Amino acid sequence: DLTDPEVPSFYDQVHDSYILSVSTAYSDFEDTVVSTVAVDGYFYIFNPKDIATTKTTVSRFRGSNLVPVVYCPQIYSYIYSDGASSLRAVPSRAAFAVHPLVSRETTITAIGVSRLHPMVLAGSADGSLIITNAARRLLHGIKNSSATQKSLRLWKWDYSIKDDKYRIDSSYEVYPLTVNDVSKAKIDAHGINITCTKWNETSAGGKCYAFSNSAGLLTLEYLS
DNA sequence: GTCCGATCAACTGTAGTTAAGCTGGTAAGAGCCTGACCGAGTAGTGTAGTGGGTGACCATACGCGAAACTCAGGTGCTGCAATCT
Repeated sequence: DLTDPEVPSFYDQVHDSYILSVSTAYSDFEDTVVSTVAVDGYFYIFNPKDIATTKTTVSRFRGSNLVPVVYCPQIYSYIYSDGASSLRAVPSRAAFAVHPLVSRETTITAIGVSRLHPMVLAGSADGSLIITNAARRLLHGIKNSSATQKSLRLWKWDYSIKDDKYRIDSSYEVYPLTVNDVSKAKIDAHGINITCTKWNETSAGGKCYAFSNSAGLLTLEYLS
């Protein structure tokens, strides 16, 4: 309680080890459920009214030391990296309904989403930044999912061990949804991994986004 | 250590005891070589035990391949509805 910070309202065990990310799935029609992932790999959704009577599991991942999880409030779905190399959506009231959104050759390290639109931004540690419409997956039929949903690479960082440049590539690439795909882990230059990515969420700024690599090359674009 | 000089016998003048080998027929020393009898010497042997290394058989390990099982791709009609007519 930010007004009474001396003692917590509750202190209950929910994971075996380090809890990496916690996220709130707010709604005008359902309880404020909370999701959590940890180095033990479990993804749990629960209601803070009573954890013990409500705790539910979405998945167990391989133990991974950075797992981005965010809430897409336009479609009431959590958006998460599987700790390896796929982006997936899970509705807060149907945990079994896991839909994979995109596959990448290197781990998804940062994810961003906004309160005004369903556009999800995901950055992989290969320096690739991808955009995809999560609502097109969530609000439509299962049958033609392998062809009706696609993604676009907005930018790619690259680096040369001998030339020492950072080499931002503006060229757009379309990646279709490989549903049955393998997890992958291609190692890449230390500075070119994407450390954060977020859209501005005001109406005036709503087409603007910001992203960063780990060397320091913060980058912003207005999508017009 | 040495000094005097008495004194058994050293080294000095002639008067009287010792072999060697002849005639032999002979038994006496000093002896030789084969043989036998036990003690000791040369030395490989007779049980008996400690250690080691060889051989067989196993299972444990990874790594590549083989088939298993799960979960979701893909085929094709037609119940039902909508575009063109």
